[PDB]
Amino acid sequence: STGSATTTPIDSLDDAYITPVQIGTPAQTLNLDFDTGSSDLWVFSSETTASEVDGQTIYTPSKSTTAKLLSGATWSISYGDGSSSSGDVYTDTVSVGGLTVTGQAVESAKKVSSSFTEDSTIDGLLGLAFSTLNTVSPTQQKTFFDNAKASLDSPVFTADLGYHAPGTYNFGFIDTTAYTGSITYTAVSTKQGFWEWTSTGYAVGSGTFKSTSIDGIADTGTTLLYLPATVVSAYWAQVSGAKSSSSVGGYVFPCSATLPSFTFGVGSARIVIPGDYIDFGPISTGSSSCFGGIQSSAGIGINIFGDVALKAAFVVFNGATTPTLGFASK
Repeated sequence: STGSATTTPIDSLDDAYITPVQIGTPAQTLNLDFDTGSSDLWVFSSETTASEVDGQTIYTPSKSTTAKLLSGATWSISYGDGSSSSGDVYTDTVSVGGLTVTGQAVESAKKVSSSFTEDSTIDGLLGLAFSTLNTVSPTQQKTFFDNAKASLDSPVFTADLGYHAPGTYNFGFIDTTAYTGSITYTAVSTKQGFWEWTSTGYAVGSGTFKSTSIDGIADTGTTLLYLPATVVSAYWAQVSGAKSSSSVGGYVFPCSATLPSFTFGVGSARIVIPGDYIDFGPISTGSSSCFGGIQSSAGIGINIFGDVALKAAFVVFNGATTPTLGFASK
């Protein structure tokens, strides 16, 4: 089997991407944030604290003839930006782009943090990291991909995120028309439950390539590119007026600047992030100070190849017995 679904930026900055997901019988369609950095599929629901719901579409298990309470199961998750959610669990039929999993754990939110309440466009998250990170207790649950894997034509999914435009998540096949050149594959460590890999280096603009190992995660659920302070400083040093602002919470730059590209290495291959991808616009409405899309990972504890990086590539998440990651230009 295979599945194919369009993923759409939630706003003009590509702060996140939402993909329609069918849950239950009859189908209830919710727009979920596919997150290769976590492993829980959770939704706004009829059980979510009313004051914490603000425009989202909710899942109502009682209206689904295939929903079953997973008795005794609870979940609770916190993300790298400090947001969180928690609740109980149902199993139900979940379909993405034509690919159907029966008995998928659908984690129903009883509580969500303010950042989720404020994102009216995000009805929940669909985790695509390794199932070892799933937070359901006392019986850990599998991701949608993990449940689908054996039925897929090939045990893979691909992320093809657009810049200021829709893109595609495919399950079970590689669309050879969706990228240019070849896909370069690179080793993955699953030891921390992430799609963790080591980039071979970077370049800033037309600068020479610096060969250096950068361990980080491929995370569709993180907006920006978080890299070591040395790398990030080298990038922003090429932008007149750019500075790290503790009050704003990262590097800012004059909105009048033309940003240089940033290249990252995948083995001997190179992915180029155009400068425009690194512009996250005014820090506040009307400001001439703009927020940068490359930020330091110091104090996160891990480097994160988020959407800024991933949207510059066609990315293969290969869930074979020994997982790997593939990157192609597009």
